[PDB]
Amino acid sequence: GSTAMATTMEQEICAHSMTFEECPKCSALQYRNGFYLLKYDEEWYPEELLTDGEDDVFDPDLDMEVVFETQ
Ligand SMILES: [Zn+2]
Repeated sequence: GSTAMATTMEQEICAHSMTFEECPKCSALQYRNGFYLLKYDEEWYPEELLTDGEDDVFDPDLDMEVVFETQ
């Protein structure tokens, strides 16, 4: 958090000691669109959200920290 930044961008790294676009909730914002279909992959209907019980637990199928090309 504000280590050696000042140039312009100050979100290149989320407060999670890592890239912002490399986080979940970060990608949950809907910054992806490989297939511009409002989605990419999934197989788990909406429900018990991320502790938000908002009703939407989109299964991160074919889209993880490795399952993004393999299986
Ligand atoms: Zn983040």
